[PDB]
Amino acid sequence: GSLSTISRALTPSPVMVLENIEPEIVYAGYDSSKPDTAENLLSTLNRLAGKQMIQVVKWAKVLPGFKNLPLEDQITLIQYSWMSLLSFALSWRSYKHTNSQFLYFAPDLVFNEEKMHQSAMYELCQGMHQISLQFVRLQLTFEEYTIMKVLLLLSTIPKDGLKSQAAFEEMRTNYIKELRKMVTKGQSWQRFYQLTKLLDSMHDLVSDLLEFCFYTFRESHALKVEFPAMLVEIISDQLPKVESGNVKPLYFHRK
Ligand SMILES: O=C1COc2ccc(/C(Cc3ccccc3)=N/n3cnnc3S)cc2N1
Ligand SMILES: O=C1COc2ccc(C3=Nn4cnnc4S[C@H]3c3ccccc3)cc2N1
Ligand SMILES: [K+]
Repeated sequence: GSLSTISRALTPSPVMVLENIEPEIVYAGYDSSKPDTAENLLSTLNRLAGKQMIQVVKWAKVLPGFKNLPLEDQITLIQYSWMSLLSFALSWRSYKHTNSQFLYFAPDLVFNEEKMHQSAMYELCQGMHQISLQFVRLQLTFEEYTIMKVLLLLSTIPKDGLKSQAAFEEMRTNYIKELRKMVTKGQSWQRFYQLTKLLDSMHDLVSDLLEFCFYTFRESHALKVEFPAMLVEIISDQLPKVESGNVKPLYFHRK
């Protein structure tokens, strides 16, 4: 049941709320009895991504501030950041559970180098792994991770803007302020800078991952790669928007 009377009386901070609303563990439903072909591994990754995206929507709904954005913008933001959010969480799990030795997609799906090759994504996996290694270098904290994940949700917008741009900017700025406050709680700027540089670098990796995903999607029949309905909707809609130059990454330390 609800314990809202106690929860409200505890007056949780936004960071406490972020910890509270973190999605629980999602299993890939990996079947180790089936061949580790690219078609099977990518289909499994896509199934996992679809399941994670269901949880992303649930999470976003209870994210402080997100309710202030119109429905169209809520959808746009979830759609435009899907790969970023999942990739960032992937590096987090990899860091937390394996000290960034492996790619921890799920408890039942942990990639070593062999799986990276088998998935047809070796080089892109290595790019992902670089983020995981940055988490070790920085000793990223969970608090930092949770705020950064919100910033990723708020990192990619239409070139011509959102329906309610000012409301979006207010929310994004509020989370930037949360990050600043968190890093400060003699190298505060340095930390803020490193974390925000890392956020910027997510755009570099994610745009590659999306191009690859779009290619796989276009070739999905030939490659025998399955996509769940959630991803079909996301990808089919975003694909021409990205390709026409209408998707705008937001950067801290670039134009
Ligand atoms: O990480 C990376 C680096 O860049 C790539 C470029 C092309 C392919 C593929 C493989 C691939 C296999 C299955 C799904 C998606 C890509 N190209 N391709 C095209 N037709 N057969 C093959 S194989 C795979 C990668 N992986
Ligand atoms: O068919 C395809 C090929 O293009 C993709 C690219 C990235 C992912 C991902 N799927 N995914 C599933 N669970 N978390 C994630 S994040 C991300 C990803 C990021 C780095 C390496 C591998 C996959 C999935 C696909 N599906
Ligand atoms: K900028």
